[PDB]
Amino acid sequence: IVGVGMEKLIISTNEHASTDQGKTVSRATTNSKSTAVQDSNGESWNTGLSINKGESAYINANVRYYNTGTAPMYKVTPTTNLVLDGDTLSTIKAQENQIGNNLSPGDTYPKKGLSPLALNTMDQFSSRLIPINYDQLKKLDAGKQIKLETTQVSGNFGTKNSSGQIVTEGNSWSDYISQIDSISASIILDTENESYERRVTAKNLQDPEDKTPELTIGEAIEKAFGATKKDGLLYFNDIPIDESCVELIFDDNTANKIKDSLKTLSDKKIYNVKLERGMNILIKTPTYFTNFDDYNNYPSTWSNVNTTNQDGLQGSANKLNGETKIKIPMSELKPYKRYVFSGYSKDPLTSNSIIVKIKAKEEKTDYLVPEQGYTKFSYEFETTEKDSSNIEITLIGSGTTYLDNLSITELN
Amino acid sequence: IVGVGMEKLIISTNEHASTDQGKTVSRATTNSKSTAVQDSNGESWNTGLSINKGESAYINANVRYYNTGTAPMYKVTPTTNLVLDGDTLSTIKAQENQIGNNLSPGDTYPKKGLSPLALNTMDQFSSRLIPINYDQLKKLDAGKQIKLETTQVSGNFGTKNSSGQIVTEGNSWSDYISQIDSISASIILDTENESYERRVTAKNLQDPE
Ligand SMILES: [Ca+2]
Repeated sequence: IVGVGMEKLIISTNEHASTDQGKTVSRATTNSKSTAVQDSNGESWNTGLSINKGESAYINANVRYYNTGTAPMYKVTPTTNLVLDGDTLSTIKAQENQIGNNLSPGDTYPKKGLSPLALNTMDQFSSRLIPINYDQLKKLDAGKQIKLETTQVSGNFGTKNSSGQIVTEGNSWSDYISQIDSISASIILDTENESYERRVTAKNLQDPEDKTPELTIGEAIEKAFGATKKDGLLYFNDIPIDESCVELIFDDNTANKIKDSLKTLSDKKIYNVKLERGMNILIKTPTYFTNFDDYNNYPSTWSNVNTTNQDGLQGSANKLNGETKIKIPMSELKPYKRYVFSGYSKDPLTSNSIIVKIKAKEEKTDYLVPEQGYTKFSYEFETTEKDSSNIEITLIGSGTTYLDNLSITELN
Repeated sequence: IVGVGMEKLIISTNEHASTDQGKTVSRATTNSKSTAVQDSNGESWNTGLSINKGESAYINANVRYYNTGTAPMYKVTPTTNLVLDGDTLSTIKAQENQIGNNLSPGDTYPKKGLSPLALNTMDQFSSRLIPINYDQLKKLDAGKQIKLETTQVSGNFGTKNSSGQIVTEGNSWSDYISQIDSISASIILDTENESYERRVTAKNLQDPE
C-alpha cells in the first residue's frame, strides 16, 4: 500500500524584467539673413517588465513515498494529481528522476532523515516544467493552497528461483490489484505514529465451489496483524485491541451487514461475525485507556477508585455514590483536534440517569440512562490552542451504577 | 556501499547585456517673409541589461563516488538531491555522462589523482541545464550554501554464463538490497583514514524454521 505525501510547494514566477540608461550629446548652429550656436546634452533611464498570460509561473513539489502493506515494491512510479479549488491542473507520472528503487514495508523513499525529492517536470523526458495560468497565479497569491492526490502506483515484485536469483522485471503489481481487491476484505489498524493496511481473503456464500476457509472478524484480525492472545484477548505488541478496548469505524455496507448478522448470532459480539467480501473495517487504538485491572496510561489519577469486585466487563467497576474527576494537563494533546471520550456503563437495578459535563472548547452536558447491559456513550470534545485551561470532566450519577473501559481517542 | 560527495558548486548567471552607439547629421533651411540655414551633429550611447525571473541562473556540481563495501559495482547510477534551505531544488539521476563503469571496494570514481566529474544536466539526453530562481539566486548571493544528499544508487554485478564469460547486463543490486537489509545487521568501522561498512546475517529466534 503506497501513498504520496506533499511537504511543500515552490512557485517560480516567469517574468522578463530589463533596464536601460542612455546618454545623448547634440550640437547645432544657425545663420540668419546674425549667427547662432547650440549645444545639448543629457541622460535618460528606462525600466520594463513583460509577463506571459498563458504561462505565468512554474510550480515545484516535494513528496515522500510511504508503504504500509506486507510486501516491498520495486521501481515505484506513482501518479499524482494537483488541485487548486476544483480544477486539476495536471497529472504527472513519475519520471526517471523520481522513481524509488526499493520501498520496504514501513519504510519511506527517500529514507527518514533525508530531504524530500522534487517533482517539477511533466513531460516524458524531464524537459518541460509544470506551468500555471495567470488567473491561477492570482488565486495562489490570494492565500489558496494546492493539494496533492495520488491515483495509482506502478511497481514490480520479486520472484526467487530454486538457486536464489531474484528477478523483478516484467512482474508488474497491476496484474493482481483487481483480482486481490475483489475477493478480499480490507482491515486497517491505526496505532500511534504508525498505520497498517491489510487484505484478508473472504469466502463467497453464493458459490458452492468456493472452498476457501471461513473466517470471523476476530480470527481475520489476529491473522492479519499478528496479534497474540493472553486470556482470550488480542494484543498487538502490548496494546490491547479487544473489541471493547478500541474504536471500530465501518462504512455503511459493513455496518448494515454487521447489524443484520448480529441478530442471529448468539454471542452478540462483533468479533464473532463472519467475514465477507468487500468489508471495510478500521480500528483506532485509543490515546488514553484504562480497564481498572492491569492497564493505565492517563497523565492524572482517578479521583475515586473502588475496584474490589468482580464486575464491569472484566473484574473492574470503579463506581460508588460519589462522582469521579480527571485533570487534563493539556501537555500531551493536539492543539487543533477533535477527541472522543468513551466508556461502558451498566445499571443492574433501575435508578436515575447519569449526567456528564465536559469543558474543552465548549461546555456540553448530556444525560444517559444506563441499562442492564454495558453501553458505549462516546461523547466528543476538542482542543483549542495547546495553551488553554485544563480539561475537566464529570460523570454525575447515583444509584450504585457501574463503569468500565473508559478511553479517549482522536479522529481524523 | 556507494555514496556521493560534492566538492564545489559553480553558478552561471543568465543575464543579457547589450550596448549601442549612434551618430546623426541634419540640415534645415527656412525662408521667412529671410534666409535661415541650420547644421546639426549628434551622438548617443546606450546600455541595457535583461534578466529572466523564472530562470535566473544555472548551477554545476563537481562530485565523486566512493565505495566502502565488499563487492564492486558496475555501471554506477546514483541519484542526488540539491537542498538550499529546506527546499529541494532538483532531483537528478545520473545520465550517460556521469556513469562509473567500474568501482572496486575502496576506490573512487574518478580515480585518485583526477578531477571530479561535472553534473550540470537534468534531462535524460543531457540537453538541459539545471535552473534556479531569482529568490534562490539572491539566497546564494547572501552567503547561503547548497548541500548535496544522495538518495539511492543503481548498479550491476557480474556472473558466469554458460560459455564461461562474465555478464553484467540484467543483474541489478536493487533486487537484493531489500532482502539483504531485512535479514542482516550492519556494522561500521571508522579508522583515521578510511571507513568500512559491512552487513552480517542475524538469526531470528521467533522462527523455529
Ligand atoms: Ca475492566
